[PDB]
Amino acid sequence: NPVMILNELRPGLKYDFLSESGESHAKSFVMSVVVDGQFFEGSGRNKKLAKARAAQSALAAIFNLHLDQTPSRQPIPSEGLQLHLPQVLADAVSRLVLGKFGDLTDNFSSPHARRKVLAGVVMTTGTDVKDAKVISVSTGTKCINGEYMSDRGLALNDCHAEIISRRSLLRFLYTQLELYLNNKDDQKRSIFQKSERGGFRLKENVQFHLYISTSPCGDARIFSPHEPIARGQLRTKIESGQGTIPVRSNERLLTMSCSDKIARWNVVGIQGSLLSIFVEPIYFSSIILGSLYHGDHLSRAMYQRISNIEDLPPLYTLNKPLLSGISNAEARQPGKAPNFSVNWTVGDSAIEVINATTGKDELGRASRLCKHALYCRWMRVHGKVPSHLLRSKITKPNVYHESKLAAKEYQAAKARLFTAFIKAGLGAWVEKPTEQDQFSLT
Amino acid sequence: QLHLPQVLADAVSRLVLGKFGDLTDNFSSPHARRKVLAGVVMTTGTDVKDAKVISVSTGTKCINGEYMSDRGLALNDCHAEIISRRSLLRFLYTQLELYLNNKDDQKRSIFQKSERGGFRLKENVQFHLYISTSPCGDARIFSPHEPILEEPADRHPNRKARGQLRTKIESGQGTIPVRSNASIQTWDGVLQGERLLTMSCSDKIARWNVVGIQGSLLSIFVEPIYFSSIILGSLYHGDHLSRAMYQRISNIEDLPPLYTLNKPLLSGISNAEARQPGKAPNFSVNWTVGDSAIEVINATTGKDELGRASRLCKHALYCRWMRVHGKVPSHLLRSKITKPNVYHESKLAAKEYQAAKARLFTAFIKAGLGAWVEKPTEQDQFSL
RNA sequence: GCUCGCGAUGCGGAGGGCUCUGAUAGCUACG
Ligand SMILES: O=P(O)(O)O[C@H]1[C@H](OP(=O)(O)O)[C@@H](OP(=O)(O)O)[C@H](OP(=O)(O)O)[C@@H](OP(=O)(O)O)[C@H]1OP(=O)(O)O
Ligand SMILES: O=P(O)(O)O[C@H]1[C@H](OP(=O)(O)O)[C@@H](OP(=O)(O)O)[C@H](OP(=O)(O)O)[C@@H](OP(=O)(O)O)[C@H]1OP(=O)(O)O
Ligand SMILES: [Mg+2]
Ligand SMILES: [Zn+2]
Ligand SMILES: [Zn+2]
Repeated sequence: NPVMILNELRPGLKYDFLSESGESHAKSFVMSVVVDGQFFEGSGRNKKLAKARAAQSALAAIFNLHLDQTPSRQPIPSEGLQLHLPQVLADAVSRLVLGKFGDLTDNFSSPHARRKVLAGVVMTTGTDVKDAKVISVSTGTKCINGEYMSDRGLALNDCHAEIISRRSLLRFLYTQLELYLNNKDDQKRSIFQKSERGGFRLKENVQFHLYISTSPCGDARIFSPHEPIARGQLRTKIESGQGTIPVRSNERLLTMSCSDKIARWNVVGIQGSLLSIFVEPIYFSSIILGSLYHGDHLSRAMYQRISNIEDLPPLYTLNKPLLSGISNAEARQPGKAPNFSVNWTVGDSAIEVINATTGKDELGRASRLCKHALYCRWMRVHGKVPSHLLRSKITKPNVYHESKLAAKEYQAAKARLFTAFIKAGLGAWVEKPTEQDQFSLT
Repeated sequence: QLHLPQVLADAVSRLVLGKFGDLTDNFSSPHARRKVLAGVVMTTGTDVKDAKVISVSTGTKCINGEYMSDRGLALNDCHAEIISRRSLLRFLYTQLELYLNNKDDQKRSIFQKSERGGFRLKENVQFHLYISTSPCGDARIFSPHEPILEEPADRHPNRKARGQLRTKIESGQGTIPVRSNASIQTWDGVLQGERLLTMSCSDKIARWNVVGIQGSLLSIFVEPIYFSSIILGSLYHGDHLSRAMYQRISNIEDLPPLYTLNKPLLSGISNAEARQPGKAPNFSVNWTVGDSAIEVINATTGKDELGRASRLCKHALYCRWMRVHGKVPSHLLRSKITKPNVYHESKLAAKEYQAAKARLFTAFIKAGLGAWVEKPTEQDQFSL
């Protein structure tokens, strides 16, 4: 009992009413108090719970961190307890992504603030709390309906929020690249550097953390949250929808589940193939779950299930980031999922709104985040790049797939990841129709 | 005592009611507080002496999707008639073990060896189902009110919507038809917030009228069992009930032998039950003959107030299935198909029941009545 | 006999907010 333990420890300590959003199948409250001179916070869909979590927050931070059920504890990464406590890092990133979402959604009064899933990327450069900035923000829980896949890179295949956040992260990564390889006055203030091995690398101590308001679909969610206490298969998403099915073993096309995709990023990096031709691989340092966190299942699904992996290409590893949930977890909303996806990256004017079921925008235009637009920015970068900084002999490219193919080493990493999955008995990844990349900027 | 069917109905009504009172110390315990009551009653002879209450249950709710057990430990559906059947299953297992103890005890079982394999019921034993009301979906949705003679019967028997399969839906009112033919559920979807679909009680009883009431696991031992009559405490509409129970799928064909489309007696009672004023309780009570006390389960969690699993969850039933499996002569089995000892797979071992269920789903689909909606599979992937 | 669209009056499981009662338990204050 949070309220009871705190008001038995401390004197009579009443509070006041702060926030009131929605009603019925959607409502939200937030409470704050001052205990021993503090300003703690608590969020919940009814008043008694908002304050109760504010109480457990105040207690854990002030006297000693709360002792809870064990599966709700976070596993520290292979390296890094530097970002203060891991749980405090989670609270920080979560509040940051919520705050920027509030900014983009005219402070939650916009109709797009109704979201079933919220995702975000956060960049940090220094252990001090000030040195932290929200890179991108996104929403979405649906996928392109197979009937509307546009082949020439004009449709978004996957608008689950965490996917959209990674794609905005790439949109930010290219911009930092042009910052470095633009007017060289931008080279001092940049996240990039020429690599100590030939090519491009990130500056030391600049990290990225991933936030999802919930556990990613697929393997990291397949568990009973009210019975914490051997299968890790790959799963594919269901037609234009939330929820995943496992793959058969060794008729419409499937998109891989979000747990599977997060694994892939934990092996071959978040930058993808084209970016690999230029930058050294980049790995998320932490994963923050708004809700539905179970340390065991999350760890299984993110990297542990493919610990049978070997033959790590030069500069690749099985990335084992920090896993953690947030202190004040979100709660389940029964009901249908929106048909839209919201994306925003740092430096952007406004949010962008895509219809998740068509992958083209609310008006019918392709996205600032689809294959075609990303290729054009990649071509911009290939133009003004010194011809010797490239990592493979990517000679002036003509087609999206082939340019992707020039990332021989990235592709080696993909090969060994698929090997790890089949050798583990978890099934065979579902590769997209290859023709979905057979276009140029023509 | 040869009787008009109306006396049979009033009798079973009386019986289930009195048993409920006895368990609730004359309806005075707070566990008497119920909106709906169901019961099973067994007969062995036409005389009133030859009638015994097999089980008693109450309830009007189903589980929150956040609380589904990946280890067979939570009850999905506590509508009363669902729960009463599960109590029947517990008595069924007990009677198997009563036969398999020794031949002085096997004389007093309701089972006997079948001349076709496994066990069969002794002749002159039949089961009757009592619901104090109409079962949700097709038998109820169109007129959930006591009809008055002024208003005869259904003025629109041919609307598309008559006879459709329907689901209960998490945090939603009503029983919904199955749209776009169907949309299978997922585990990580329902966790996200996809509302959990559960087939309606009208549908489930239809299903029991084709594949029998024993489920698949029990089919591995027993021949199929059918309710001989269905008795309604209130809200009885003969045309809708008969449509809902069997007639909507009287197109069913090529069923395994000893499977059939069962058309039980349908009847309401002389003095209908009356509405229970109050909030609907969120809890369900269960009892089988031979039980010490009632069990009280929170329907929205499907576990008991302390958090314990039910003597009725998938897991407890699997355990009773294994106990009987041990004592069964490996040649007395009705299916010799072997399966690893996990709940889902074991059920697959019931090839003939599965065939029947396939014919049931096909009958509904070819009738335009929709496609059955199953739960996410991850809830049957458990062992002991 | 029905289907579909738009209305209209109703019928029939979630969330929230405020009051009433009893009880359990932790705390004070007073005589
Ligand atoms: O964010 P996503 O939608 O998951 O995008 C990825 C990405 O495609 P794009 O880069 O064109 O957006 C992958 O390419 P890389 O990032 O590795 O360069 C691609 O995999 P391949 O290019 O290796 O084919 C994969 O598609 P799939 O894994 O199904 O082939 C595809 O995800 P979707 O196809 O699910 O959109
Ligand atoms: O109607 P209920 O009392 O809820 O239980 C039934 C029963 O499941 P269990 O008896 O295994 O608990 C059916 O299984 P059988 O008796 O036929 O073996 C099962 O159907 P399947 O096992 O054929 O999948 C059905 O589940 P479903 O409705 O998904 O087909 C399930 O009912 P609920 O899922 O509604 O709880
Ligand atoms: Mg099923
Ligand atoms: Zn997803
Ligand atoms: Zn029902």
